[PDB]
Amino acid sequence: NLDMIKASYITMGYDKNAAEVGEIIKATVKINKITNFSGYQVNIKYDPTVLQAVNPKTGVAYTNSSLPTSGELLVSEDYGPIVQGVHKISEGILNLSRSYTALEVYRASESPEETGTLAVVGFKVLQKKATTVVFEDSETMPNGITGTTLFNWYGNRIQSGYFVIQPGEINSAPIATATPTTKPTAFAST
Repeated sequence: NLDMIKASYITMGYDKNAAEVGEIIKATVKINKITNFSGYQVNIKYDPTVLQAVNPKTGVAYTNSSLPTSGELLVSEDYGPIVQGVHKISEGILNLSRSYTALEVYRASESPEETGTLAVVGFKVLQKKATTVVFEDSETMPNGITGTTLFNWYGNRIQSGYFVIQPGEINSAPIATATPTTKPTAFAST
């Protein structure tokens, strides 16, 4: 199956791949086996005219300085995680970064965090239309691997050994052939 694999990687999961206007999909970022991982930065693209980015708890729409919702990793108090977001929501662009900060302490623990969610962002369907959400490079992340930078408990960019898996698509996947056959059009004239 999809995600029935053994590699190292970052991806984004959806809570559901179909949604009606006004409802919200939970977009979760998660990594798989990233050795001695300790922090992330990512950059994401969506159709702003088709999706509105909101908090998944509060349903309040993001400001282009909004914090992502935390996943399982990078939320241990011991190691001093610190987070921040910076976006151009006008342009359907999001940049998020969270990282432990007491790395020596982290290293002492001799138990690294390598698999599991990282951040959670919510998208309110404006329009019932095929869109995609993708990690994509930015000028502000020259060293980025497809929108994505990752670190380890030394403070060193992990620049080899994993790849980036785009989340897929949202809504319309017609492809079918059922039975809706009448002519009930409205609409106006005179």
